[PDB]
Amino acid sequence: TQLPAGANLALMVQKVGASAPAIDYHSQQMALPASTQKVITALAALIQLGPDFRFTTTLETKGNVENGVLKGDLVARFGADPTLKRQDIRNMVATLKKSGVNQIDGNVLIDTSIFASHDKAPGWPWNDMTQCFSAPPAAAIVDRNCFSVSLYSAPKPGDMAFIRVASYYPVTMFSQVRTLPRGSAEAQYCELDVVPGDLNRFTLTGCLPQRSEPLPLAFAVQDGASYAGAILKYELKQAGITWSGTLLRQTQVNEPGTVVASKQSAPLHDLLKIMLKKSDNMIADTVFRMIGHARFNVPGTWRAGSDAVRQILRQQAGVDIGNTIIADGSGLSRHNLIAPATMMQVLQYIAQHDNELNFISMLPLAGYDGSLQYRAGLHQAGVDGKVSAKTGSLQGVYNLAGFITTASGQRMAFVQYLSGYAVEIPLVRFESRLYKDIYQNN
Ligand SMILES: *C(=O)[C@@H](NC(=O)COc1ccccc1)[C@@H]1N[C@@H](C(=O)O)C(C)(C)S1
Repeated sequence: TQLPAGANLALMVQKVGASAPAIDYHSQQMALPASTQKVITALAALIQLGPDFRFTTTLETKGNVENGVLKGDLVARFGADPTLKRQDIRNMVATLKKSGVNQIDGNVLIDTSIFASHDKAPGWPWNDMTQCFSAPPAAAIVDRNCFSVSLYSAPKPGDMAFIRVASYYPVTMFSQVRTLPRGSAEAQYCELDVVPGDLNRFTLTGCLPQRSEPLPLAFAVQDGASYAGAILKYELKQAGITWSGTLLRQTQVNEPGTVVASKQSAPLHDLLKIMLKKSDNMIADTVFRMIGHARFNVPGTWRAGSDAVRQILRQQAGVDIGNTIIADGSGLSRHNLIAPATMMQVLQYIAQHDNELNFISMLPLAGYDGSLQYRAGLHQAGVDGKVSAKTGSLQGVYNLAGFITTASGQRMAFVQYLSGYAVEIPLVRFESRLYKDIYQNN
């Protein structure tokens, strides 16, 4: 340990297929897994949904089309596809038009019944909810439910800073930001804040020091259904389709209408690969609630996802996670809690079934891709191209979970759970020593 005063390490290193570990340091102690949770999410997803699962979104008609008039409702059934884009909506609407519908004598329903309850997992800090990495992974996603904004200081200090936003983003921005004389010391404790409101309103408050250039800001959409509905409304109007009713949310499970247009995501194995390479929280969390929906045939919720993942691990993978707490798929939640010894059983299962799962090729390869392209510790250990592992990074948490091929060619699984990390290169020195050790001595 080259580690800062008071950091907490739980570490286990074990040959693939071996029954005893080579390194065992507090391996039974529960810890915050952060994004290494995604290893569990990917395995349960492959087992439950399979590599060829695709998310799907449809436009459905309920009623007869007479003389180009739908006598009934248009239903836009969202399916938690994390990769759905504005263009996909525009294309599905183009297809609707081409099918013969010019007018809807009825309502436009934004159907999110695939999921229920909150779009935010237990244990997610409230303060990060407006940041894109923590965007609520709702059933209705368009362009990752993230949008950007430019904040301009006013030429006269004391005047309102002003917001520029692209006109297509259906959000409502208000500025209550005071522009400060670019020296004086309201600047020290006057915060610049974002305050979300209902229906995708955002108010910027506080102070902004004079700047020559505008401040770029990216925010998370809080109400995906409303956002997706406004985009749909816009695309309908552009395509010349009129309607007499209003846009309504449909949350209760219901029989599908006639599918007039659809979009399916890339295959799940492809999505899980992005997820593990890049640590994509939104893919992990839409997958997570999908798992529960598919296993129990109920609208997907965080609790059903948690129950399902535990059941899948125990029953299909032979891993009893015991008192482990699984709160989400991404590892964002501070309620996730698992011991290296438990994550080790998952890793051993994966290595044993890797020819079936094609799992290890999806993990970041040190020195090549994803989160490990340049991890100084690993590069300096001389283990580039020898480590395939998932990172887990949160405020003062630096985890790694995966596989290393050692100097003798032995594959070893490892779990490094390092937290309570706080500062007044210790990591880099720690990692370069440890992985050089593991590689060289095994
Ligand atoms: C998994 O650990 C995820 N981490 C987060 O969502 C939040 O990450 C941080 C928050 C505060 C301070 C430091 C990190 C995913 N892994 C991250 C990573 O850096 O790879 C991420 C930001 C891409 S999200």
